[PDB]
Amino acid sequence: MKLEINKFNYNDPIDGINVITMRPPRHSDKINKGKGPFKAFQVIKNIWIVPERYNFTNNTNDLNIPSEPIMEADAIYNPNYLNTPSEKDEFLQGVIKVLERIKSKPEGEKLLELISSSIPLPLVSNGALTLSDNETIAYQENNNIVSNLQANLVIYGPGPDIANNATYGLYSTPISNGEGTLSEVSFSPFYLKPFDESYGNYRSLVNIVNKFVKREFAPDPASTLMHELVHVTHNLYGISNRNFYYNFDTGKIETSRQQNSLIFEELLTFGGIDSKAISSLIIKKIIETAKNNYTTLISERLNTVTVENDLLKYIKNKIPVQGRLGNFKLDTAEFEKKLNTILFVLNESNLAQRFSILVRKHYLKERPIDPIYVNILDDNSYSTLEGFNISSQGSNDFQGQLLESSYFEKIES
Ligand SMILES: [Zn+2]
Repeated sequence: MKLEINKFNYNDPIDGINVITMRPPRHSDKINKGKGPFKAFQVIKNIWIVPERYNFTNNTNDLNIPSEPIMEADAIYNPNYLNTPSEKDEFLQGVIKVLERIKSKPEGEKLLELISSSIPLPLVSNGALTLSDNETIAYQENNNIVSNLQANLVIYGPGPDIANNATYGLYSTPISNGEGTLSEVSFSPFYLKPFDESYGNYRSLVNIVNKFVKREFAPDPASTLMHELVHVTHNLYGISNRNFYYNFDTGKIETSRQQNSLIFEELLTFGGIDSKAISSLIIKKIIETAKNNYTTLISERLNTVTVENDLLKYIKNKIPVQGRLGNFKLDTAEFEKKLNTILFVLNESNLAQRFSILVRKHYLKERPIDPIYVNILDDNSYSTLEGFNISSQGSNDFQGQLLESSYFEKIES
Protein backbone atom coordinates (compact mmCIF):
# COMPACT_ATOMS: atom_id res chain seq x y z
CA MET A 1 0.00 0.00 0.00
CA LYS A 2 1.35 3.42 -1.05
CA LEU A 3 2.26 5.63 1.93
CA GLU A 4 -0.22 8.39 2.44
CA ILE A 5 -0.24 11.07 5.05
CA ASN A 6 -3.44 11.56 7.01
CA LYS A 7 -4.62 15.17 7.06
CA PHE A 8 -6.31 16.68 10.12
CA ASN A 9 -7.62 19.89 11.53
CA TYR A 10 -7.00 20.39 15.23
CA ASN A 11 -10.76 20.45 15.92
CA ASP A 12 -11.40 17.04 14.29
CA PRO A 13 -13.38 14.93 16.73
CA ILE A 14 -11.92 12.12 18.83
CA ASP A 15 -12.45 8.77 17.09
CA GLY A 16 -10.16 6.32 18.93
CA ILE A 17 -8.59 5.36 15.57
CA ASN A 18 -6.47 8.35 14.48
CA VAL A 19 -7.62 11.08 16.88
CA ILE A 20 -7.18 10.40 20.61
CA THR A 21 -6.37 12.00 23.92
CA MET A 22 -2.96 10.58 24.79
CA ARG A 23 -1.48 9.97 28.22
CA PRO A 24 2.17 11.13 28.25
CA PRO A 25 4.56 8.22 27.62
CA ARG A 26 6.58 9.63 30.56
CA HIS A 27 3.52 9.86 32.84
CA SER A 28 5.16 7.75 35.62
CA ASP A 29 7.97 10.25 36.18
CA LYS A 30 7.30 12.51 39.19
CA ILE A 31 7.78 15.70 37.12
CA ASN A 32 4.86 14.65 34.88
CA LYS A 33 2.30 13.88 37.58
CA GLY A 34 -1.12 15.08 36.47
CA LYS A 35 -0.07 16.17 32.97
CA GLY A 36 -2.41 15.52 30.08
CA PRO A 37 -3.94 13.70 28.41
CA PHE A 38 -3.24 15.60 25.15
CA LYS A 39 -5.01 15.54 21.79
CA ALA A 40 -2.97 13.45 19.33
CA PHE A 41 -3.27 12.70 15.61
CA GLN A 42 -2.05 9.61 13.76
CA VAL A 43 -0.44 11.11 10.65
CA ILE A 44 1.16 7.84 9.45
CA LYS A 45 0.71 4.33 10.93
CA ASN A 46 2.55 4.39 14.29
CA ILE A 47 3.49 8.07 13.94
CA TRP A 48 1.58 10.58 16.05
CA ILE A 49 1.55 14.39 16.23
CA VAL A 50 0.77 16.03 19.58
CA PRO A 51 0.41 19.85 19.30
CA GLU A 52 1.80 20.59 22.76
CA ARG A 53 5.04 21.95 24.11
CA TYR A 54 7.54 19.24 25.02
CA ASN A 55 7.99 19.46 28.81
CA PHE A 56 8.34 15.85 29.91
CA THR A 57 12.02 15.53 30.86
CA ASN A 58 14.10 17.18 33.58
CA ASN A 59 15.66 19.71 31.17
CA THR A 60 12.35 20.58 29.44
CA ASN A 61 9.98 20.70 32.46
CA ASP A 62 10.33 24.48 32.93
CA LEU A 63 9.34 26.49 29.84
CA ASN A 64 10.33 29.85 31.39
CA ILE A 65 13.59 31.64 30.74
CA PRO A 66 16.20 29.38 32.43
CA SER A 67 17.02 29.95 36.13
CA GLU A 68 20.60 28.72 35.44
CA PRO A 69 23.21 30.10 32.99
CA ILE A 70 21.96 29.55 29.44
CA MET A 71 23.42 26.66 27.40
CA GLU A 72 22.68 28.23 23.96
CA ALA A 73 23.07 31.96 23.15
CA ASP A 74 20.78 31.47 20.09
CA ALA A 75 17.80 30.24 22.21
CA ILE A 76 14.46 32.03 22.37
CA TYR A 77 11.90 31.59 25.12
CA ASN A 78 8.18 32.03 25.23
CA PRO A 79 6.27 29.92 27.76
CA ASN A 80 2.97 30.92 26.08
CA TYR A 81 3.88 29.63 22.62
CA LEU A 82 1.54 26.88 21.55
CA ASN A 83 -1.12 27.34 24.28
CA THR A 84 -4.01 28.44 21.99
CA PRO A 85 -6.15 26.31 19.65
CA SER A 86 -5.15 28.47 16.65
CA GLU A 87 -1.40 27.99 17.36
CA LYS A 88 -2.00 24.26 17.83
CA ASP A 89 -3.77 24.00 14.47
CA GLU A 90 -0.99 26.03 12.78
CA PHE A 91 1.58 23.65 14.29
CA LEU A 92 -0.40 20.61 13.21
CA GLN A 93 -0.65 21.94 9.64
CA GLY A 94 3.04 22.79 9.62
CA VAL A 95 4.14 19.33 10.74
CA ILE A 96 1.80 17.72 8.19
CA LYS A 97 3.21 19.98 5.44
CA VAL A 98 6.80 19.14 6.39
CA LEU A 99 5.95 15.42 6.38
CA GLU A 100 4.31 15.78 2.93
CA ARG A 101 7.55 17.47 1.82
CA ILE A 102 9.63 14.61 3.18
CA LYS A 103 7.39 12.05 1.48
CA SER A 104 7.70 13.84 -1.89
CA LYS A 105 11.15 12.32 -2.65
CA PRO A 106 11.81 8.56 -2.57
CA GLU A 107 14.52 8.82 0.09
CA GLY A 108 12.15 10.70 2.41
CA GLU A 109 9.25 8.35 1.70
CA LYS A 110 11.48 5.37 2.51
CA LEU A 111 12.60 7.02 5.76
CA LEU A 112 8.98 7.51 6.83
CA GLU A 113 8.09 3.93 5.84
CA LEU A 114 11.07 2.69 7.88
CA ILE A 115 9.96 4.60 10.99
CA SER A 116 6.38 3.42 10.55
CA SER A 117 7.31 -0.26 10.23
CA SER A 118 10.35 -0.60 12.53
CA ILE A 119 8.67 -1.39 15.84
CA PRO A 120 10.83 -1.96 18.89
CA LEU A 121 11.46 -5.62 19.70
CA PRO A 122 8.69 -6.56 22.12
CA LEU A 123 8.95 -8.51 25.32
CA VAL A 124 7.77 -12.13 25.25
CA SER A 125 4.84 -13.30 27.40
CA ASN A 126 3.38 -16.81 27.27
CA GLY A 127 5.45 -17.52 24.14
CA ALA A 128 4.20 -14.47 22.21
CA LEU A 129 5.69 -11.11 21.39
CA THR A 130 3.46 -8.83 23.49
CA LEU A 131 3.19 -5.04 23.53
CA SER A 132 4.48 -2.79 26.27
CA ASP A 133 4.57 0.95 26.85
CA ASN A 134 7.89 0.92 24.91
CA GLU A 135 5.78 0.33 21.72
CA THR A 136 2.43 2.01 22.47
CA ILE A 137 0.70 5.09 23.76
CA ALA A 138 -2.42 5.07 25.92
CA TYR A 139 -5.69 6.68 24.88
CA GLN A 140 -6.96 8.09 28.19
CA GLU A 141 -10.53 9.32 28.59
CA ASN A 142 -11.92 10.41 31.98
CA ASN A 143 -9.07 8.79 33.97
CA ASN A 144 -9.61 5.39 32.24
CA ILE A 145 -7.37 3.82 29.59
CA VAL A 146 -9.60 3.12 26.59
CA SER A 147 -6.91 1.47 24.50
CA ASN A 148 -3.17 1.14 23.92
CA LEU A 149 -2.33 2.06 20.36
CA GLN A 150 0.94 1.32 18.62
CA ALA A 151 3.41 4.17 18.34
CA ASN A 152 7.03 4.34 17.21
CA LEU A 153 7.23 8.12 17.12
CA VAL A 154 5.38 10.97 18.80
CA ILE A 155 6.14 14.46 17.43
CA TYR A 156 5.53 17.41 19.76
CA GLY A 157 6.21 21.10 19.62
CA PRO A 158 9.37 22.58 21.07
CA GLY A 159 10.65 22.51 24.59
CA PRO A 160 11.75 25.67 26.46
CA ASP A 161 13.82 26.99 23.50
CA ILE A 162 11.11 27.44 20.87
CA ALA A 163 13.69 27.25 18.03
CA ASN A 164 15.32 24.01 19.28
CA ASN A 165 14.67 20.50 18.00
CA ALA A 166 15.46 17.21 19.76
CA THR A 167 14.79 13.49 20.00
CA TYR A 168 14.18 11.52 23.21
CA GLY A 169 14.16 7.73 23.42
CA LEU A 170 11.68 6.44 26.00
CA TYR A 171 13.69 3.64 27.65
CA SER A 172 17.44 4.04 27.92
CA THR A 173 18.51 0.37 27.84
CA PRO A 174 16.46 -0.54 24.73
CA ILE A 175 17.73 2.61 22.94
CA SER A 176 21.25 1.09 22.73
CA ASN A 177 20.96 -2.70 23.23
CA GLY A 178 19.39 -3.62 19.92
CA GLU A 179 15.75 -3.76 21.06
CA GLY A 180 14.77 -0.22 20.19
CA THR A 181 12.46 2.24 21.87
CA LEU A 182 9.57 4.58 21.05
CA SER A 183 10.89 8.08 20.41
CA GLU A 184 9.50 11.49 21.09
CA VAL A 185 10.61 14.42 18.96
CA SER A 186 10.30 18.10 19.91
CA PHE A 187 10.06 20.04 16.64
CA SER A 188 9.57 23.67 15.66
CA PRO A 189 8.45 24.16 12.04
CA PHE A 190 8.12 27.96 12.34
CA TYR A 191 11.07 29.14 14.47
CA LEU A 192 14.42 28.45 12.78
CA LYS A 193 18.10 28.97 13.64
CA PRO A 194 20.14 30.41 10.77
CA PHE A 195 23.59 29.26 9.69
CA ASP A 196 26.54 30.61 7.68
CA GLU A 197 27.68 29.16 4.35
CA SER A 198 29.82 30.52 1.53
CA TYR A 199 27.80 31.62 -1.49
CA GLY A 200 28.04 33.90 -4.53
CA ASN A 201 24.50 34.53 -5.85
CA TYR A 202 23.07 37.40 -3.77
CA ARG A 203 22.70 41.17 -4.03
CA SER A 204 26.19 42.60 -3.55
CA LEU A 205 27.86 46.00 -3.38
CA VAL A 206 29.60 46.78 -6.68
CA ASN A 207 32.87 47.67 -4.91
CA ILE A 208 33.32 44.11 -3.57
CA VAL A 209 35.37 42.31 -6.21
CA ASN A 210 35.17 38.75 -4.81
CA LYS A 211 31.48 37.93 -4.29
CA PHE A 212 31.89 34.41 -2.82
CA VAL A 213 31.70 35.04 0.95
CA LYS A 214 29.92 33.68 4.01
CA ARG A 215 26.21 34.45 3.86
CA GLU A 216 23.39 33.76 6.29
CA PHE A 217 20.78 31.12 5.44
CA ALA A 218 17.72 29.66 7.10
CA PRO A 219 17.47 25.90 7.26
CA ASP A 220 14.62 24.02 5.61
CA PRO A 221 12.64 22.66 8.58
CA ALA A 222 12.14 19.42 6.59
CA SER A 223 15.91 18.91 6.86
CA THR A 224 15.70 19.70 10.57
CA LEU A 225 12.93 17.16 11.01
CA MET A 226 14.74 14.55 8.87
CA HIS A 227 17.77 15.00 11.18
CA GLU A 228 15.57 14.06 14.12
CA LEU A 229 14.00 11.22 12.10
CA VAL A 230 17.47 9.75 11.63
CA HIS A 231 17.93 9.77 15.43
CA VAL A 232 14.48 8.14 15.68
CA THR A 233 15.57 5.41 13.27
CA HIS A 234 18.69 4.69 15.34
CA ASN A 235 16.51 4.63 18.45
CA LEU A 236 14.00 2.18 16.90
CA TYR A 237 16.81 -0.18 15.93
CA GLY A 238 18.37 0.14 19.41
CA ILE A 239 21.67 1.33 17.93
CA SER A 240 22.00 4.79 19.47
CA ASN A 241 25.60 6.02 19.97
CA ARG A 242 24.76 8.70 22.60
CA ASN A 243 27.44 7.59 25.10
CA PHE A 244 30.48 7.92 22.79
CA TYR A 245 32.36 11.06 21.58
CA TYR A 246 34.45 11.45 18.43
CA ASN A 247 37.64 13.41 18.96
CA PHE A 248 38.60 15.36 15.82
CA ASP A 249 42.17 15.87 17.15
CA THR A 250 42.92 12.13 17.43
CA GLY A 251 40.25 10.53 15.22
CA LYS A 252 39.39 8.19 18.12
CA ILE A 253 36.21 7.40 20.02
CA GLU A 254 36.18 8.31 23.72
CA THR A 255 33.63 7.64 26.53
CA SER A 256 33.73 11.27 27.75
CA ARG A 257 33.77 14.71 26.10
CA GLN A 258 37.01 16.48 25.11
CA GLN A 259 37.88 20.01 23.86
CA ASN A 260 37.39 19.35 20.12
CA SER A 261 34.91 16.48 20.17
CA LEU A 262 31.39 15.69 19.03
CA ILE A 263 28.88 13.12 20.38
CA PHE A 264 29.20 10.21 17.92
CA GLU A 265 25.43 9.95 17.48
CA GLU A 266 25.44 13.53 16.10
CA LEU A 267 28.53 12.98 13.95
CA LEU A 268 26.75 10.12 12.14
CA THR A 269 23.26 11.67 12.14
CA PHE A 270 24.48 14.92 10.56
CA GLY A 271 26.97 13.33 8.18
CA GLY A 272 28.75 15.53 5.67
CA ILE A 273 32.48 16.15 5.52
CA ASP A 274 33.11 15.26 9.18
CA SER A 275 32.06 11.61 8.72
CA LYS A 276 34.15 10.99 5.59
CA ALA A 277 37.36 9.98 7.38
CA ILE A 278 36.07 7.78 10.21
CA SER A 279 38.60 4.99 10.79
CA SER A 280 37.90 1.39 9.79
CA LEU A 281 38.55 0.46 13.46
CA ILE A 282 35.68 2.64 14.61
CA ILE A 283 33.29 1.38 11.95
CA LYS A 284 34.19 -2.25 12.67
CA LYS A 285 33.60 -1.79 16.43
CA ILE A 286 30.23 -0.09 15.86
CA ILE A 287 29.10 -2.90 13.55
CA GLU A 288 30.36 -5.62 15.91
CA THR A 289 28.55 -4.07 18.89
CA ALA A 290 25.25 -3.99 17.01
CA LYS A 291 25.75 -7.50 15.59
CA ASN A 292 26.53 -8.87 19.07
CA ASN A 293 23.48 -7.15 20.58
CA TYR A 294 21.21 -8.55 17.86
CA THR A 295 22.71 -12.06 18.06
CA THR A 296 22.02 -12.02 21.81
CA LEU A 297 18.41 -10.87 21.32
CA ILE A 298 17.72 -13.49 18.67
CA SER A 299 19.03 -16.24 20.99
CA GLU A 300 17.65 -15.06 24.30
CA ARG A 301 14.37 -13.60 23.16
CA LEU A 302 13.29 -14.21 19.60
CA ASN A 303 13.94 -17.96 19.87
CA THR A 304 11.66 -18.12 22.93
CA VAL A 305 8.69 -17.16 20.70
CA THR A 306 6.31 -20.08 20.16
CA VAL A 307 3.33 -18.01 18.89
CA GLU A 308 3.30 -16.68 15.32
CA ASN A 309 1.41 -13.40 15.45
CA ASP A 310 1.43 -10.09 13.56
CA LEU A 311 4.17 -8.72 15.82
CA LEU A 312 6.45 -11.58 14.75
CA LYS A 313 5.71 -10.68 11.08
CA TYR A 314 6.66 -7.06 11.71
CA ILE A 315 9.84 -8.13 13.54
CA LYS A 316 10.94 -10.46 10.74
CA ASN A 317 10.51 -7.50 8.31
CA LYS A 318 12.61 -5.32 10.62
CA ILE A 319 15.35 -7.77 11.52
CA PRO A 320 16.91 -9.91 8.79
CA VAL A 321 16.86 -13.50 10.08
CA GLN A 322 17.18 -17.02 8.70
CA GLY A 323 15.89 -20.33 10.10
CA ARG A 324 12.54 -21.31 11.50
CA LEU A 325 10.51 -20.63 14.65
CA GLY A 326 12.59 -21.33 17.75
CA ASN A 327 15.87 -21.55 15.80
CA PHE A 328 16.32 -18.19 14.09
CA LYS A 329 19.79 -16.84 13.36
CA LEU A 330 20.85 -13.36 12.30
CA ASP A 331 21.12 -13.00 8.51
CA THR A 332 24.62 -11.53 8.76
CA ALA A 333 24.94 -10.17 5.23
CA GLU A 334 21.45 -8.62 5.13
CA PHE A 335 21.82 -7.23 8.67
CA GLU A 336 25.19 -5.64 7.83
CA LYS A 337 23.71 -4.08 4.71
CA LYS A 338 20.72 -2.66 6.55
CA LEU A 339 22.82 -1.49 9.50
CA ASN A 340 25.29 0.27 7.27
CA THR A 341 22.38 2.01 5.45
CA ILE A 342 20.85 3.27 8.71
CA LEU A 343 24.23 4.37 10.19
CA PHE A 344 26.32 5.55 7.26
CA VAL A 345 23.95 6.36 4.37
CA LEU A 346 20.99 7.84 6.26
CA ASN A 347 21.99 11.29 7.49
CA GLU A 348 20.90 14.90 7.28
CA SER A 349 23.57 15.99 4.87
CA ASN A 350 22.87 13.22 2.33
CA LEU A 351 19.12 13.66 2.57
CA ALA A 352 19.47 17.43 2.09
CA GLN A 353 21.46 16.85 -1.13
CA ARG A 354 18.61 14.68 -2.46
CA PHE A 355 16.12 17.49 -1.64
CA SER A 356 18.25 20.34 -3.01
CA ILE A 357 18.36 21.83 0.49
CA LEU A 358 21.42 23.73 1.73
CA VAL A 359 22.76 22.58 5.07
CA ARG A 360 25.76 23.86 7.02
CA LYS A 361 29.18 22.21 6.66
CA HIS A 362 29.59 21.08 10.32
CA TYR A 363 27.09 19.92 12.94
CA LEU A 364 28.62 22.37 15.44
CA LYS A 365 28.11 26.02 14.38
CA GLU A 366 30.94 28.56 14.52
CA ARG A 367 28.68 31.37 15.82
CA PRO A 368 25.14 31.90 17.14
CA ILE A 369 22.67 33.66 14.83
CA ASP A 370 19.36 34.99 16.20
CA PRO A 371 16.38 32.75 15.36
CA ILE A 372 13.73 33.86 12.87
CA TYR A 373 10.03 33.13 12.41
CA VAL A 374 8.66 31.95 9.06
CA ASN A 375 5.12 31.02 8.16
CA ILE A 376 5.78 27.90 6.11
CA LEU A 377 2.04 27.41 5.48
CA ASP A 378 2.21 30.15 2.79
CA ASP A 379 2.94 28.31 -0.49
CA ASN A 380 4.48 31.49 -1.93
CA SER A 381 7.22 31.14 0.75
CA TYR A 382 7.53 27.38 1.20
CA SER A 383 6.19 24.56 -0.96
CA THR A 384 6.01 20.86 -0.31
CA LEU A 385 7.87 20.06 -3.55
CA GLU A 386 10.71 22.63 -3.32
CA GLY A 387 10.74 24.06 0.19
CA PHE A 388 12.03 27.62 0.13
CA ASN A 389 13.92 27.08 -3.15
CA ILE A 390 10.99 27.57 -5.50
CA SER A 391 12.04 27.45 -9.20
CA SER A 392 9.01 29.26 -10.63
CA GLN A 393 9.92 32.21 -8.39
CA GLY A 394 13.64 32.24 -9.33
CA SER A 395 14.61 30.87 -5.93
CA ASN A 396 16.27 27.60 -7.05
CA ASP A 397 19.90 26.65 -6.22
CA PHE A 398 19.52 27.60 -2.50
CA GLN A 399 18.56 31.23 -3.12
CA GLY A 400 15.25 30.87 -1.29
CA GLN A 401 17.13 30.00 1.91
CA LEU A 402 19.02 33.30 1.95
CA LEU A 403 18.17 34.94 5.27
CA GLU A 404 17.44 38.34 3.65
CA SER A 405 14.31 36.80 2.09
CA SER A 406 11.23 38.68 3.29
CA TYR A 407 9.44 35.59 4.63
CA PHE A 408 12.19 35.11 7.27
CA GLU A 409 10.81 37.47 9.87
CA LYS A 410 12.87 39.07 12.60
CA ILE A 411 11.93 38.25 16.21
CA GLU A 412 12.13 40.94 18.91
CA SER A 413 14.26 39.27 21.60
ZN1 LIG B 1 20.94 15.60 16.32
